[PDB]
Amino acid sequence: GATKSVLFVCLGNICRSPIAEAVFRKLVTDQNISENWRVDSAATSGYEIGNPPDYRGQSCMKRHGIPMSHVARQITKEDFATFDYILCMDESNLRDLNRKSNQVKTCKAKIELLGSYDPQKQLIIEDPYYGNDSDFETVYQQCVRCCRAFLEKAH
Ligand SMILES: Cc1ccccc1-c1nc2c(N)ncn(Cc3c(Cl)cccc3Cl)c-2n1
Repeated sequence: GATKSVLFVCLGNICRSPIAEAVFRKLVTDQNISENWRVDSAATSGYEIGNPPDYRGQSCMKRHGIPMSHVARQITKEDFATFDYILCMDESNLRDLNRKSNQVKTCKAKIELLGSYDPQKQLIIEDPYYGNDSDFETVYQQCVRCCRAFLEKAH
């Protein structure tokens, strides 16, 4: 049974958080500790529910040899009760998660910016919805650095 859990969150769960989830899953799978972890991603919004990751994100993960398979889903009340960590991308995500967390029965989760783990101090993982392939590459690299640091030692 899993003993550790992380939910990556962004606005739509189509660009940033599916990438963070996929990067993190590859780390724990390659280290044969995936059975210890629950890894997932979700949206603050219901707008994209059911949709796969953005093809720019799919292309970026294919180039880097990272498996990614996801259907967008909106965060639920249950998620605040069950996850150890909710790691989000930007200041608006953090405000939205903190507001929802204050209105549910149980908040087990520590809610933090994923970028707070970056040794290169690029705090915000910026929404690449209107962005180019370079902007997706920047997001991927932020996720690589932050996910490695989080797996090494959680705040
Ligand atoms: C369109 C937009 C303007 C300012 C800041 C963010 C976005 C913005 N980023 C988005 C992203 N990464 N993925 C999907 N969408 C579609 C969407 C819309 Cl149009 C409206 C409410 C929620 C969502 Cl999810 C995004 N919209």
